[PDB]
Amino acid sequence: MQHLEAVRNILGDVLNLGERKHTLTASSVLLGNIPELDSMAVVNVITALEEYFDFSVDDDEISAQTFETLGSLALFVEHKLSH
Repeated sequence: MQHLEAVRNILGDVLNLGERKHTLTASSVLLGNIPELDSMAVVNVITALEEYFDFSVDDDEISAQTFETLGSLALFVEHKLSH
């Protein structure tokens, strides 16, 4: 993936992993693996994705299953800007 880097950078800022964002890969988990990935915190990272990639993820494709792994976010945003 391309965008996995900028996604983990975003979550490493918002959820404040700092360096821990940079030791996890695409096939690595976010929801459950990150202790900071919580209720208003998922809202916050979605908003941040919209900002940096200058797009909007559709409501009917944003799920808990979207934040399962870094590769999931990377794939979704790479489908958006391509389609």
